[PDB]
Amino acid sequence: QTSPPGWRELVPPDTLHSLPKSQVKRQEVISELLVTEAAHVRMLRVLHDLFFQPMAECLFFPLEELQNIFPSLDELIEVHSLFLDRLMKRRQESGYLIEEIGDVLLARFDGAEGSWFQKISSRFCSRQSFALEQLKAKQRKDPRFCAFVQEAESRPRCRRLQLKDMIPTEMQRLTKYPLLLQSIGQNTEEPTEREKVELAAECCREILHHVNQAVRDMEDLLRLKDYQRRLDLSHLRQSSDPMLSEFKNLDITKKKLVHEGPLTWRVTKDKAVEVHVLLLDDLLLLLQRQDERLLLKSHSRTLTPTPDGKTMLRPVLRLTSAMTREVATDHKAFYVLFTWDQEAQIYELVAQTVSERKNWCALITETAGS
Repeated sequence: QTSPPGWRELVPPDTLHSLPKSQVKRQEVISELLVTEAAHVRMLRVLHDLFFQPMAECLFFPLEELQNIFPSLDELIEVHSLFLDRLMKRRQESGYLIEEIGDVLLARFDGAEGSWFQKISSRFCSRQSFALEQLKAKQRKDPRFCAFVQEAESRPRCRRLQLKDMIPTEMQRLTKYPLLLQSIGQNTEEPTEREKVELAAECCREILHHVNQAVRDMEDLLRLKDYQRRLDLSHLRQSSDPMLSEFKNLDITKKKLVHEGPLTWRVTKDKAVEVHVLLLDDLLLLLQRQDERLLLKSHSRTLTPTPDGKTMLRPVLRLTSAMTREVATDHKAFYVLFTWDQEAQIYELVAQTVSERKNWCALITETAGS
């Protein structure tokens, strides 16, 4: 009733049957734009009003964490909400059919206004996994919270909407914009009006592009905070080994994550160690899962346990000096050779397939020599 009527529902029948096919298609897609945006704002309003802002009062989450689950949603609303008021104005101004939409599209998606929409949008969409993982966990562990969400969901304003389905929506909408603008354009007739829209259609294409990378950017930055938190550096601390003096004091959250994978580390003929490996921008970490913790151990290359003397293999490795080779003896495995001023030692890693060693080798060579 309140959600705006479409177009195809109020256009008078004599107007409809008199227009070019291109033009009814154009009118329809404008209407879809207008309606879906009006549906989008409404939704974001529900998320703020029924979920975010009550949780902030009930403190299920430290506000820091909360604000990180609904990143400046307060402003996401405004950005979308005002863009709609503009759409709504044009429809208002022009009854029957709307010619000219381009200038609205640019007022939201261009230059400065374009950047601001991007920035707010980026904030929200990028923490999407986190918000989901965090919400799902709490709701599955704290029954006060689940009662909270169900009560929230039973509300009249929350009809047709679900908490778990609302969060990814913003990502999806950015995916629709370039589909809809492109479409309006293909069917715009009047020369100069169309060129606007095509370029509105380009801003969105860039925005989607940007925000998609922004996402792999968080999905990765957090993935490291999470290894930083799980890390145990007590072996590196208690080491007199000089190749490990820099790492005492080790903070991988600032660095770039290039690649990661489970591999098997053959430290001897007779000793293999399951490891989770991080190829950072300049380091190669050999992490051993031990319970909830991630562990950095030097291992002896002397297959006798354990009189001693020789230098041990090391879990953290500077890439500067690296070289990779196929392990002849076992097609699935590979050597990484390091060379420092004192010595040269080699590290044997086994992978799950011929195709996945090839991948590590190329990455290590590509990352190292860079």
